Amino acid sequence: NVMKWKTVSTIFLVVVLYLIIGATVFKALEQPQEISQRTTIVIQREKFLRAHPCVSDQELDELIQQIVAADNASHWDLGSSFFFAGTVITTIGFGNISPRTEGGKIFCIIYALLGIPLFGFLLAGVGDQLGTIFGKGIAKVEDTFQTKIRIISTIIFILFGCVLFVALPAVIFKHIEGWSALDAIYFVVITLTTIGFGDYVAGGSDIEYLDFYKPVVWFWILVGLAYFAAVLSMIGDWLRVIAKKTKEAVGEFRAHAAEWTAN
Amino acid sequence: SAINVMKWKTVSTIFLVVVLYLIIGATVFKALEQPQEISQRTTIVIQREKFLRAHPCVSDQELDELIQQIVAADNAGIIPVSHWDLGSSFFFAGTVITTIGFGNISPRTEGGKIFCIIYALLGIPLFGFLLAGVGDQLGTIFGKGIAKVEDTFIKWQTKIRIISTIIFILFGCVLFVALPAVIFKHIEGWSALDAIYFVVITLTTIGFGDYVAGGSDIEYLDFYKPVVWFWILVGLAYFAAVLSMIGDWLRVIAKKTKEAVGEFRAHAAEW
Ligand SMILES: CS(=O)(=O)Nc1ccc(C(=O)NCc2ccc(Cl)cc2Cl)cc1
Ligand SMILES: CS(=O)(=O)Nc1ccc(C(=O)NCc2ccc(Cl)cc2Cl)cc1
Ligand SMILES: CCCCCCCCCCCC
Ligand SMILES: CCCCCCCCCCCC
Ligand SMILES: CCCCCCCCCCCC
Ligand SMILES: CCCCCCCCCCCC
Ligand SMILES: CCCCCC
Ligand SMILES: [K+]
Ligand SMILES: [K+]
Ligand SMILES: [K+]
Ligand SMILES: [K+]
Ligand SMILES: [K+]
Repeated sequence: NVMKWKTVSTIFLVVVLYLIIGATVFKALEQPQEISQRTTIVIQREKFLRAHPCVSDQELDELIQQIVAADNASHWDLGSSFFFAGTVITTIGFGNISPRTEGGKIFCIIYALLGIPLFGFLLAGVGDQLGTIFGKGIAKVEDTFQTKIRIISTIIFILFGCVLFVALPAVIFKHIEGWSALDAIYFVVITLTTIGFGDYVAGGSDIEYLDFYKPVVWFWILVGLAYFAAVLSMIGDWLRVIAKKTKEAVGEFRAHAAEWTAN
Repeated sequence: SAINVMKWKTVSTIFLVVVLYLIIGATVFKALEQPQEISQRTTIVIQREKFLRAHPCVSDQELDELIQQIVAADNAGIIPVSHWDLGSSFFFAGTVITTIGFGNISPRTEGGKIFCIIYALLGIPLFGFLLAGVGDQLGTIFGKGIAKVEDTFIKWQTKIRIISTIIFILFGCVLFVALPAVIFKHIEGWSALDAIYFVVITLTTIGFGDYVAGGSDIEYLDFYKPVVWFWILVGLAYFAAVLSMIGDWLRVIAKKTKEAVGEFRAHAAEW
């Protein structure tokens, strides 16, 4: 009985609408500075040619072409290739380093298809464990005072969760990495959400520390990822609630509009 | 709590397995990428010397000054067309909510960054429902098709399940990897390997960004990008399943080899 109707259609449109709203807000937020920068870089070239007429346009385009090539590629060392494998199985894939060989690519393909499932188990376990650790913290002392206390518990969850997994590591990145108060939190979310643009990596900037920072960051990821995995899932539940509430509020409006128009 | 010990024992064992898996991976990439790295790290210095010595003009020490300005301008990919125009920003939000995050173009304003955080915090869960719905919808289209082809093989229960999964992977690779990779090769002027490498890096949601179905503004036929969206939307759902299956196989191989080691340890070849 094919009553199994396509509910996806509604969601699809909401997503399409969500992208349109996004695209516009990003255009309005980034296209301005793109222009200012697009002009300041033109002012920098002309400054270069004149301040150093010793290099001509024809010798400048060669320079700029060779550096875009050098762009294509200290790396792949003892530990760099180790984090590369980290961004593969985690799917964060910052991309600051990526294979350039046909073999590295193929191996990355296989290394990922087998790596991501495996890491999922680890992350799954780490989650359940961290989910029980809070199972030793939340319900026990939160019962000191049906769905009314649940809201304080969840607030306690996200609040500390942001402190341990977002606040503190952001503060540490701010000092150690030399990032903005915002840039740090930006990195945390872009990373722990697995987005991983790669615009900010917690290990670029050739080298400053040793032996007490990258291990913490790594295990930060191992646990932070599990934390957002839970967080994102709640936001998914929240949205599911809001959807049905808005579904019933719509039938609410219609009932009155109809019950009114009948007059 | 009697189970809390055993679950912790499995997590710890899996973590250690993960550590070893990273170690074997890093070693294989290092051994296969660092050579070309050093080959290029020396030829780029050869070019600098050819540049510095041919005209070590007063700015010879101010050279790295320039290279810092263009590398910084590189992150914005300056062309010494807008990358935040109507459509490009639309593709950006797509790279955000799908967590592909190619990163080639990312926000630079505090406002852009703060909205991007909120946008992902809300967008990721949202897109998850769509991808689920797409998964289910595509799953029932294979259920309608798997019934026709499993009854032609029922001419003669626990063994036909393998024939079904094979045809899945087969049509899966065909529609979602083979065809699109081909189109990427022709249009994007990519190699046979780069296209598949792209498809895998993209649909596994890793998204290095070294390759992008529109990263270059080349000429882009008027329906190219829409078709690619649909590819992404159904390609991601496909790999979600394939990845989910590979996990099962791992767990099968995992717990089957676990007993094989106890098997081994017990006998030890009669000793
Ligand atoms: C710039 S470099 O690539 O050439 N050098 C390296 C730089 C950093 C790291 C590293 O371990 N960073 C911590 C980390 C670990 C795993 C994951 Cl997924 C994400 C992060 Cl941020 C390794 C090599
Ligand atoms: C380099 S550019 O940014 O300045 N120009 C653009 C380049 C490409 C695209 C585009 O549509 N690519 C297909 C696509 C679509 C959605 C998703 Cl999630 C991923 C992908 Cl690969 C748009 C603008
Ligand atoms: C040009 C053909 C490249 C083939 C690489 C695909 C390897 C897939 C192996 C899957 C093992 C899990
Ligand atoms: C900040 C805006 C939060 C609301 C996001 C849109 C959720 C609407 C769901 C409607 C489901 C039909
Ligand atoms: C920001 C995304 C949309 C904001 C809320 C509007 C959604 C209304 C959907 C109506 C479905 C009944
Ligand atoms: C194949 C990559 C390395 C994993 C193979 C062996 C892992 C540990 C052996 C089993 C331990 C019980
Ligand atoms: C063409 C090879 C595809 C492999 C997907 C499992
Ligand atoms: K994931
Ligand atoms: K991801
Ligand atoms: K990613
Ligand atoms: K990424
Ligand atoms: K990236």
